[PDB]
Amino acid sequence: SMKIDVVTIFPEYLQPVRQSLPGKAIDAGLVDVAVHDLRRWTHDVHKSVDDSPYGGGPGMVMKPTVWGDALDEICTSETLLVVPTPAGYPFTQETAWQWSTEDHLVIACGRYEGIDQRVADDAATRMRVREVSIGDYVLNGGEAAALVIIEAVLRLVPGVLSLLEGPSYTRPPSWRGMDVPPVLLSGDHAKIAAWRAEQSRQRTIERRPDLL
Amino acid sequence: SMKIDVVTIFPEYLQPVGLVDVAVHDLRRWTSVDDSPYGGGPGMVMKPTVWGDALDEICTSETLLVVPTPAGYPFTQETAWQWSTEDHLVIACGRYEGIDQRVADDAATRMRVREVSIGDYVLNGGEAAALVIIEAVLRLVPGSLLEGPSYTRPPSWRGMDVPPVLLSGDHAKIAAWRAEQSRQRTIERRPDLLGFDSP
Ligand SMILES: Nc1cc(-c2ccc3ccn(Cc4ccccc4)c3c2)n[nH]1
Ligand SMILES: Nc1cc(-c2ccc3ccn(Cc4ccccc4)c3c2)n[nH]1
Repeated sequence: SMKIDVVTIFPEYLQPVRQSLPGKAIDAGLVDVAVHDLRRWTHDVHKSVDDSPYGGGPGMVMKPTVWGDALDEICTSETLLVVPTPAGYPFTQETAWQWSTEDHLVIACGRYEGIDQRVADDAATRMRVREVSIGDYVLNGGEAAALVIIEAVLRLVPGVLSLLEGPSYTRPPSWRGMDVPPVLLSGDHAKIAAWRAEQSRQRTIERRPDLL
Repeated sequence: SMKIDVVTIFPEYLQPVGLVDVAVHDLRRWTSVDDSPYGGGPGMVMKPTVWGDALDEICTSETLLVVPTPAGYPFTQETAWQWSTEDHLVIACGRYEGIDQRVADDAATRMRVREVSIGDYVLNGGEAAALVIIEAVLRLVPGSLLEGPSYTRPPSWRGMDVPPVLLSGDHAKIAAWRAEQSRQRTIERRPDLLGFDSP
């Protein structure tokens, strides 16, 4: 049973998430994903969510007063507050496993140059906060990261949704001049397992030497 | 100018997307897309036949074929820069337990192919990875260390003050403080970026 609240100035970005959820899991109360427009918590007629960076520099910074009100409303002391950021700790499968048993995730999606640091710092005085990066590339905001996190976590929640894996094959046995490796059709399952293990080792050496 | 084609059995997932055109194609237009794995194992594999026909129609020899997969080479910022000057990206999104390896092998006889991972976690398919790749690449289209903390008004909030140096207007002191913050953050969160052991 997990509640996920996502806060964003682009609520439509998260439409695929609510789409990918099977009715049975929602009906069984296993998962609830809610998306909130950050501008609900703006103070002014111009619905401002950003402002110039102290110390100067390019880009804009999201306002702490707006974010503070939104998180005040949405979070509780039991919330795990997830803040995507290119400067975050790495989000890995181990993280996804850990978060998969949480009762309440709140994902705060930044835009522009990010969120005033006091927002996370204030939140961390009364709840668990996790600033996380999903990889070593730069996005325009947290929304695509939220999609990735939500998918990786929820597929580990029952019934809701190391070396590298080697190549996989299915029918037909021959296609465009390329045969499925004969060992796979051999019925020697010890040999198949060893062949797969060796494929995995080779692929890891070639693609991800860092894992070795 | 860049053209991106995305191929998927879930075209609706790609909807979160003049110098660039992006098109989404339903793989099923070229047909059941999956079958049991040769050699055994859980799950299903996407059949090469349907993929071959789709890519035949969509790709040229100039195409960079991008295939998200947990077993891929890492997609990094360097990759994003490299791909930002390409004329034509085609992103083949798999589902189930992935795509028959022969699809990428066949394609590689005609075009450049890149199997890539966007990070060390497992998705249910290639669609979310396509969204990530598209965003990271397109923000670089013509037309290190971790980022430190940023602040904006008010200078005091809930009794939390903006670091006084940022209000001082001294560029050199500000540049120095931000460098220190970034180095401190990199050591703590990403020690690997500075050549140290991971936690
Ligand atoms: N792994 C990962 C995470 C992000 C991410 C997350 C949230 C935000 C909010 C704004 N931006 C844009 C930005 C560009 C440069 C410097 C700071 C912020 C974000 C990027 N990118 N890559
Ligand atoms: N970095 C990254 C990439 C992917 C990814 C990409 C395409 C597919 C197609 C099916 N799956 C699910 C799958 C689970 C296990 C083994 C193989 C495939 C995919 C995952 N996840 N994480």
